Formats: sequence, C-alpha cells, structure tokens
Amino acid sequence: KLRIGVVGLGGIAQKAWLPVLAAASDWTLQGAWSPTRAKALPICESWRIPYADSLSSLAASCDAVFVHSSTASHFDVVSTLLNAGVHVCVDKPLAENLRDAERLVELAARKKLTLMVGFNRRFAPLYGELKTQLATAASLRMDKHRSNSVGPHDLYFTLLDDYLHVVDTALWLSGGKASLDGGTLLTNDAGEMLFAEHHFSAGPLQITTCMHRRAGSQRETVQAVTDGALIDITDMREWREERGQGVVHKPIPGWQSTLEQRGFVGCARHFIECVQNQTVPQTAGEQAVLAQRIVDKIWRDAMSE
Amino acid sequence: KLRIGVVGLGGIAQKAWLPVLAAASDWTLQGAWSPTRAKALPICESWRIPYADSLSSLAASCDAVFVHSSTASHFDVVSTLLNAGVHVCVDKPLAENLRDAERLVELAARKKLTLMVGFNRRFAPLYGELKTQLATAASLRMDKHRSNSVGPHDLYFTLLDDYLHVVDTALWLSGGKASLDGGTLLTNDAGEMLFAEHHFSAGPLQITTCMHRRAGSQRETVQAVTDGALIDITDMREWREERGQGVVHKPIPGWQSTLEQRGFVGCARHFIECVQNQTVPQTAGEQAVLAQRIVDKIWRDAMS
Amino acid sequence: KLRIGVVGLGGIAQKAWLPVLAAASDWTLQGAWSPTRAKALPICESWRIPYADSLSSLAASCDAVFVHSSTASHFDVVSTLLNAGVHVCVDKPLAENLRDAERLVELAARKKLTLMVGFNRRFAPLYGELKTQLATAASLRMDKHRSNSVGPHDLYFTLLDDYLHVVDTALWLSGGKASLDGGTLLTNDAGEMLFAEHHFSAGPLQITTCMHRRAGSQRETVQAVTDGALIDITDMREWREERGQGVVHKPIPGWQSTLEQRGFVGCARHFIECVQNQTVPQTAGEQAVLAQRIVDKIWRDAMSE
Amino acid sequence: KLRIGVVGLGGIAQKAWLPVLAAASDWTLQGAWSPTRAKALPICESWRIPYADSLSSLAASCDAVFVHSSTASHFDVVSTLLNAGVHVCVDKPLAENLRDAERLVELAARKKLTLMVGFNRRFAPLYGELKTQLATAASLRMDKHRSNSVGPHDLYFTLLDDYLHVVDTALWLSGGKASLDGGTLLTNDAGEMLFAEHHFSAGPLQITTCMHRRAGSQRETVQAVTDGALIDITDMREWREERGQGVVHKPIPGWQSTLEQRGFVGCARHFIECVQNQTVPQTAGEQAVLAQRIVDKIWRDAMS
Repeated sequence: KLRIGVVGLGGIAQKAWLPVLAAASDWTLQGAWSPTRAKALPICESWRIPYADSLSSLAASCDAVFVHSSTASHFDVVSTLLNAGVHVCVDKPLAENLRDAERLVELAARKKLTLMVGFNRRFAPLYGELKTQLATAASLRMDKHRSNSVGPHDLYFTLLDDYLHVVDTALWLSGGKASLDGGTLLTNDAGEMLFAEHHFSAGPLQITTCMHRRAGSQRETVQAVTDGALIDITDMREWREERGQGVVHKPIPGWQSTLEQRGFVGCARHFIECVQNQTVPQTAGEQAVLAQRIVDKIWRDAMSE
Repeated sequence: KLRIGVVGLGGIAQKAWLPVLAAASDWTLQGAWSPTRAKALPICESWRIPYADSLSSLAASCDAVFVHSSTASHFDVVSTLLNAGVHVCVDKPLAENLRDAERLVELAARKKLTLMVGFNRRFAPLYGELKTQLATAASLRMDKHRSNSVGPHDLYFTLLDDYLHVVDTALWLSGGKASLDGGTLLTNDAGEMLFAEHHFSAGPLQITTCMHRRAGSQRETVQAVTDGALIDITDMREWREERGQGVVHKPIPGWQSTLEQRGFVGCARHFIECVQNQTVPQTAGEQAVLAQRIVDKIWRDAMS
Repeated sequence: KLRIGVVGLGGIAQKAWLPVLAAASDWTLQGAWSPTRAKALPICESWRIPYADSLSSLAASCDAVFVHSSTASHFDVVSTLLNAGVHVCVDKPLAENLRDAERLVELAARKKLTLMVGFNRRFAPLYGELKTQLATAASLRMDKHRSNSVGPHDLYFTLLDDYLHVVDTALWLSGGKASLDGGTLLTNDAGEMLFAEHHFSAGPLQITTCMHRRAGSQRETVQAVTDGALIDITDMREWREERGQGVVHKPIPGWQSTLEQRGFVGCARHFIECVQNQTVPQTAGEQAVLAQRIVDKIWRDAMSE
Repeated sequence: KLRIGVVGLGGIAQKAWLPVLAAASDWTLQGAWSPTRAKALPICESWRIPYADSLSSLAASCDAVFVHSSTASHFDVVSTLLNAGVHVCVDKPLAENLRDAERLVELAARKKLTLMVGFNRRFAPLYGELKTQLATAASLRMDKHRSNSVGPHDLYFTLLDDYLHVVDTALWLSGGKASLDGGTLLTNDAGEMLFAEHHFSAGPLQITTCMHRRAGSQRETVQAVTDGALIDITDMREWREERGQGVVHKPIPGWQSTLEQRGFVGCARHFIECVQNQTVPQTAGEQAVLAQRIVDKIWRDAMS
C-alpha cells in the first residue's frame, strides 16, 4: 500500500483536501508538511497525523504527495519532490509561469514519475455525467462568480488562480479543441481583476467562460443547450434538465459529501490508481498546461492594448 | 377615443392582441380583416367585430390599425394603410426586406403618421424593470428556445419572425450601442434553422443572443451579471436576484396577466398614446429597424 | 344558442368572471346587471355589453345567469332569477344561511331549473388531474393564506367567504366522505378571523385544511402523499411530483390564461352544457350545500365554548 | 481533553459520527466496539481506532462513549457503560422499552454521569434558527418520507428508529407542551409500517407529524405558518421564508457540511461540553424520553 504525503497548510485543505484523506483503503496518509511550521502543527495534532519538519523528510518517507500550498510555491515544491523521485499531484496552477510548467512536465517524464494537476472539476460526478451528453451540444456557458472578492493580487494572479478553473472545465467539456474568438478583461484602478468573459468555438458549438469578482453572490453554473435537451448545473450539486416532458431535478444521493461533489475524491483516487497501474493521468503532460496556455494567450493581449 | 382596427386573425391575434383591443375604455374596436377571409367571418362574430372585406374598407372606417399577418404581406398592407391616413402598429418585422422597411418609415414621416413596430418585449414590466439595473452590467445573455419547432419556414423567416425578438430585446436592454462580434448559424439539409448564437460588445459589457429550435424546452430567459448583483428573469414572469444576502423572488400580484407581463397591453397603450399625443413611439424610425439591420447582415454573411 | 346574463359589479368579475365571457361560441352574452348602477356602467360600455337597468329586465331577456355579486345578496338574486324561470350559477356561497340555501335548492328543482354553485376550483385542470391520482393517498393538506387581509367582517362571514373554498376543494378531492376530527379557530379582539385549520379523516386518508389571514404571503397550495408519489401544487399553476426518479415540474401550456388555470372557464362551460343537455351540474343539490354544512358545524362549536 | 469512545460501526457511524469524532482538537478518539466484531477490525484500522474486544475494555479506556447500535442492545450497553463511570451519548431510542429508558436515566442521576440522547436534529442550525421565529406560530408540519423503504423491521422498530425523529423535533420546535389529538397508522399484511400521521395541539398552534415509507421521495421538510411570515425548510439545508415582499432563500456558506447542517457536529460538541462543564444536556432526563413516551402510547393504542 502506497504512503501519501500532503503539502498544504490548512486554509482550504483542512476543509476538503484533508477530510478527503479520512478514507484510507489501498493507501496510507504518511504525514504532511507546510511552509508555515506554525498554523499547521495544530491540524496535524487534531487529525492525529505525522508533521514533517521539512519538505526534505516528508518527501523522504513518501511515495507520492498532494501539493496544495501557495501557487507561488508550487514550482519549487513540485520541483523538489520530483527530484526526490516522488509522485506528485499539484493544485490547479502547475507553476505561475508557462515555461516553468513545461519544465516540470519534462522533469516528471524524464524521471519516470507521474505529475498531474489537480483539476478536481474534471472529476465531479455531475460534470462527467454532462460530458457524456454534449454530443449534440450547440451552446456551453460556465459562470463562476464571487460575492465580493476583488483579490489583493493583480490580474495575472487571479487569472491563473481562478479563471483557469473555468477555462479548464469548459474546454474539457467541449472535447478540448476550441478557439478563442473573443472576450473581455475588466480591472479596477488597482489593476485587480473585476470581470472576465470569453467566447470559444469548437466547430459549431459556442463556448462561454464567465467570471465576476463582485457579483454579490458566490455561484457556479454550467448551462448546456444540446439537440433534444436543455441542461443546467448549479454548484456541482444541482442538476436540472428539460427533454420536452417538463423540468427534471436529478436526485441528490442522500449521503454524499460536498468533497465528493466537487470532484476532490475522484481526483485523489484517479491519482492513486495511476501510480500503481503506472498509467498516464487524465491531467498530465499536455493536459496539464493546456488551459494555462490559453489563459496566457489572453493576458498577453489584454496587456498590450 | 380613436377607432381601432385589426389585421390578421391568426393565432396570436386571437390569443394576444384581440383580448387587449376588446376591453378598452379609451378606444373602440371597429373592424378586422384577414388576407384569407376564411373562417374570418366566424372569428369576427366571436368578437363582435364588423368584418372588412377590404383593407381600404377597414381603413376608411378606422383611425389606427394593428397589423399582424404573414411577414411578406406587411409591406403591401402597411404602405396601403399609410396611404389612407391611418396610424399603424406593425408586427415585429416592419417589412420582409430591409429597404422596404425603411421605405414605410419614410412614407410615414412624410404622411405625418405614427408608425411603430410592435415589440411587446420592450414593454414587459420585468424587462423594463431590468433595463434600469444594468447601469453596471458586465454580462447579459438572452435565451429563447423551442422544444421541437423546426417548422416549415426557412432560416430567413425564423431570423425575422423569432430570433429578431432576442436580438432587439438584448440590444434595447443594453443601452443600444452594441457591435456584432461573432457567432454561428445551424440548419438541417432542408435549410430550416436549427440553432443560432451571437456575441455583441457595448464597451466592457458582453451580450449574448441564443436560440435553438429543438432543445426540449420552450423556455425564455434573461441573465444579468452586474456589479453587486445577479438577476435572472424566466418567461417574463419570474424575477430572481442575488445581492449578497440570498436569492429573492420578486412577488407576482393578481396583476398576473400573461398579456400584461409579456408587454402586449403596454405596447397597445403606448401606440395609441403616441397617436393621440402626437409623439414619437419607442419603436419608430431607426428604432423600428435597428435589430433587423443586424439580423439581415447575419443572414447575408451566412449566404456568402 | 343560449343567452347569458351576468350579475356582479366588477370588483373581481372584471378580472376573471368577465374576460371569461370574451369567448362566445354556442352561447351569447345577453347583457349584465349589478346593484351599484354606477361602478358598472363603465365596464358595460368599455366591454361593449348591454346594461340591464334592473334585475327584472336582465332576467326577462336571458335563459341563464352567472351571479357574482355580494354574498349577502346571493339569496335574493338567485331567488328572483329562479322565479323568473332562469338558470343560475351562484358564486361560492349559495346563501349566507344554511336553511336559505336548502330552500333555493328546493325551489330550483321544484321549478325544473338548474341551480349550481360556482366552485371554480373543482374545474381547475391541475386539481382535476390530481383527483385521478389520489387513489392511494394517505395525506392531503391544502393551504390558502392572505398576506394581510384581516377582513372587516366577522368570523362567520370569512368562514363562508373564504374557508368554504378550502373545505370544498379538500372534500371533493378526497371523494367527499370525510369526518371532522378536530381543528382550531383563532380570532383577534375584533372577533375577526385570524386563523383556521381543521383535520378530516376519510378512512385512513388524513385531510387538512388550513388558512391564515396574516401570513405575510398570498399563497395557495395542495400537498398529496400517496403510495408511490409525492405531489405538490402551487397556485393552481405549478405542479411538482416525485415518483422516485427526481422532482418533476409538469410543463405549463405556453398560451394558457390564469382564468383557465383557476377553473373559471371549465366551470362556465360545464354550466352552459348542463343547461342544454339538461343534466344535473357537478355542484348542484347536495353538492351545493355540502361543505357549507361542515363550515356551519364548526362555527356552531367555536361559538359555544 | 476527554477520551472519546464509539460503539457500533454500522453505516451511520462511519458516515456521520466517526467523521465528527475524528477531526477533534478538544478530545481524542481512543477506541471502538461493535457487537459483531466482523469487519470491525478493518473498519477501526481505516480510522486508526484501537479496536476494543469488549465493552468493559473500551470503557476502561474512555471517558465518554457515543453509542449507536441495534436499538435492542442499547439498554444492556448503556447500563453497563454507566456502571463503569463513563458518560454516554445514546442514539435516538434511549432504550427499546420505556421503563428501561427511565431506568438508565435514573441510573445516570445516581451515578452522577452525563447521559443524553443524540437527537441531532435539535442541533441543526436551521431548525434551531426556526425555533426562534415560531413565537407567533399557528401551524407547524414536519414531513419525512422514503421512496420505497418498507424495510424488514416492523412498525415498532420504525416508530422508534425513524418516526421518533419527527415527533421529537416537532414537539421541541413548538415549545414542548403539545397534546396528541389524533392520527392514523397503516401497515401491510406483514405488519411493516407504511404510513403514519398525527396531530398535536399546544394552544392555538396545530402540529402535524407525517411519514410515509413509500412516497417516491426521500424528502424531509418543515412548514411554519406564523403571523407575518411563512417559513419552509427542506432537508435541513434549504431555508425559504415569505414576509410580504417575496420569497427569500437564506444563503448557504462554505460551511456547507452535511454533518453540520444535520446537527451531528453540534450534538457532539454539546455532549462533551456538558461533560466537561458538568451541566445538564438539552437531551437528558425527561427530555430524553418525552417523544418516546408519546410514540409508545400511539403504538400501544394501535395494538388495542
């Protein structure tokens, strides 16, 4: 059975990327570490888990590790772990720099290790169920808004830290083969992201990614207009479809965690399985920098006009 | 009290307009006329409406006429009605061809008559209500679908008879200075429209018009993403907004009159008011062909 | 073709009991009258309809008439019309007195005329569709609340003027054969109705009628718990059912008036048809004073304790 | 930091309680024990929980124990656990028989231990939130159904293992001084419960408990008709209220933890708090058997 390590304080991890390891079957949680040797000691004790004192040890005694620390650190962390011959699964941004990412993708292969990005969304039960229905899709629009989170970081940061999630999911749902027709980027006076919306075209299918940081509501939705059906998904939890017989709400499994709905579980499992079976992850190599390449293409333009 | 006349007793007429033009305290219905004359007499009797065998007969006995018949016969009917000194309220496509539409508009200006297009959606309480909240709007999408209506008519008829609604409403709701950025059109081998979507840009705001003729849902909706709130309107009847403290469902009073929510009532009132007050309607002049100028271009480009 | 007369100013009638005569097919609207010879002259003109100057004339030149005037007048009006050999359809309360009602039911029969109460609810498309589904119903509860209408009239009035509607519909839906097990009646200091809720038992099936005059919302609902399904109906417009495959919203016919949803149309038509076919109306004779007999049974108790 | 022990690793235990008793900063999980011992060892390892071959072994190593096993074995387990100076939090039916339940309560008072019943619904944010708005309530109905669960157990087990939830919650939400007015019970030829409904009266307020084992819906709801507002709560997660200005949907934060919305978390915290603070829990004494005294009577009367 594999030993798994976790890198990632507890801001978010404690909520999902931690109770998700409260499974234990086929693999074990072999300790965890984080840069803030302080706000991590408590959770390690409260959860009864080994607290590595340095990334060196944590890597030493692990076969694979989930990295959920700051996006700025992702590169170094993954870079260190990979060099320790450890399998890694990094959170959304591979590295806050396109090249740096293409390099980790090289290192990982060049060292017969598996490196995949944690696109929990490609593992949400409802998004996967939808993907097997968009065969005759004509319109696909995804929204992810924040009530009031005009993040202290600049546009660049928020693009790789939030919008990337929308682009990733949208492109994965369309079959990964769209073009960037147009869109917009709105920032306040502080150069901070306020809004973002773009349009893609995968043949006849029209894709739309949309995000607003001050919409007075934290909602996430996916709308699909296909031939014979109209499907809508709210918060990866609600599923409504119309097939000419009235609006139908798919039943929500009585005992299902939110960590399973967002695709966290399925992502971990698919990571753990690829290690053993020694297979290529769904989000590795090209699939790990894809959407990032697009997000980058946009920024490269919205910073020249 | 003007004398109101009606043209075209087909479906919508009897379901929407007629019920609006019968219960009137400020005007009176004095006649009707269909290019078919078939079942026309029984229909008119149903409404106690003196049937007119001819337009020039219906015109010679009216002051203002609401036209609603095959988009093709519009020009011939409107120009005639306008030559008889009768104010007219045309139904959606002013005329089948763009130049024709303008011809009628000009003909109305010279003749000094009130010629407006009946864009009922511009008078829907909830839509006009929404138009006042989009000051800080960033995203605006309007969706209008059919469960399975790839009806006999071709792409050209559908663009002018249905997709125009979306394009005109969306542009009206967002200032009215947007530009076409792209989109697509899909038709089966017969040339009948199947799907249509387009993107417009009025500054930072992104507008989207979408219509699918076979999506399994006859739903209509408007989605707005503003600064500090999210508004959704379904079938011109349901209003939901979220401003940081949970979704709210605006109340729906006994005023619940489909004919009123959908804007028919207000459209009629507005037409007659302009006629009696000799003012310019919200759907006249360049405004009665702004969306059509757009829809036409989309079609022409498709055929090239 | 029959000539139909209408008695009923325009408070409500103008909204429904009037645009409902904007049909005309098999019968004609032969004028209308009301006690207030003032606030009725306008509508008669605006709707282009003959304004009888007295109930005498209106009855003289009609074959049947819809009575939608004050409940206090119902008796006299119907009593006059019946004596004029005219067929009548009276609004909800037959007479504000049980005996008086049983007398009109006699007169009407004794004069080979048809007298039915206008229980528009027994003709609402969704309530009728429900009735054919309550075969294995175990629980049936109906609510009818007003946002803030603590009516100037006393408890008695409001019981025959509003609660009667709930009791009628509830009993008709259960098959008309329940018993009054219990309930409550709450009035303010002015002796005005504030609340009302009762429980009936039609064998195993438990029925509940519920009304509050100050619930801060004007909603009407019907809930059914049957064997194999869970059905809910809001405002005679919305229909949701759960049959183990998720919640399903029945589609609302695109072009359907509200006057048709509340059962107004179907009620008029069924009235007009019984005249010609000379058949017994669904709400005539015993079915016209039924629920009223119950409403009365309650009051007779809530006015002795 | 008390030592927490668990009894019964069946379903709910692993889905609700365990996940609540593992992530703890104020206490520690020190063991577990099932009357089956089958797969028990693999389960405990899954949670890194030293398996106890015996109760007196689990007890000898704990301070407080959360019991959740076959309603029948409750008495034998609780009395034993109480004889070993261990505070216990029993699962719904304190004991299978009423006198037994009281026996345990008394045994806890003498022994000076904290004995409470785990009524998670009394600690659900939304339910406790609602209990503060029913000051002017007139009607209160709680509905809990199953799509098709006429499970093996008979009417008696179901009344105590499921219908008790409704009866206890409803009574708790409405003051707690209601009286049984009537209702009905339905069972198939096998004697398995099919449906149950009852009416209570606490003054002018009317309370209704309803449960059907095969209604095609696993829905849970609470309906309140107060003076000036209408509140609806579905599956302890959705809150809707209408106070004259349209229905409102209370917001649902990232706090979205089924285990928390359903009250499990708060129930645990409350138990341990009372133990360490030596105070009386909200579900102890007469309160740990108020609804059971009612449900039993209903059953006895049915069997007469």
